[PDB]
Amino acid sequence: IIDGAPCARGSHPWQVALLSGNQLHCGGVLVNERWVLTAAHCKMNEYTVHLGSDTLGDRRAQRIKASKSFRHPGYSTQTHVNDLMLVKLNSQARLSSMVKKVRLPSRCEPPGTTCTVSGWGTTTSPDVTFPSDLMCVDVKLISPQDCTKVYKDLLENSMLCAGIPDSKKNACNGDSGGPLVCRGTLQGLVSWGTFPCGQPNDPGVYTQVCKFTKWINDTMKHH
Repeated sequence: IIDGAPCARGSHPWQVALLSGNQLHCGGVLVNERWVLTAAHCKMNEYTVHLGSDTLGDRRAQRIKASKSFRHPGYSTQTHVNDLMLVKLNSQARLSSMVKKVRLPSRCEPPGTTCTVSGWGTTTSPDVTFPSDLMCVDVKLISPQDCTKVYKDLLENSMLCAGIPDSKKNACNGDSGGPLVCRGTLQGLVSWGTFPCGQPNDPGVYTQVCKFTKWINDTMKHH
């Protein structure tokens, strides 16, 4: 997260981290005891799942191994259309005051609503610096018609843009697949943005979770 703040203790119990080796690779959200909920470009092979949390990474806990994961059938790579993936956990996650399910949206939050994106990505750009503490920033939803003026072609109706005027002031490397989170309610997963991350009037994008809920719970089951 760029131009953010250390997120407030235990206010993100749905937030997870996907690790490889022991390096942070992606963020994610816990939909239930057996599933995350990340971006598709975070595939892997597998996955060590961290929750919860705030700091990577103490004790107490909990690490859980993944092994199985399913990418949305329409995911590109050239474009980042339908950039979401589900990750089946090897064992169940034990819900606590530090570990909870996200509330999936019913409704697509309109442009202009204040939101919160969070993660363990670099806090500077292009210059890498990885925080141990979960990081947090506030951000407004931006209408397709406004966002489109920046990113013409690249946008699809299932992508969502978020940012502030003026900036500067959104997600960055390693935050991919992380939550955003508007009055509720998970509206998106961080998908892509600019490099270097975050100046003034090019938004982040997001994966409108809002438009995949059908696929999401269909895709569980699986088993």
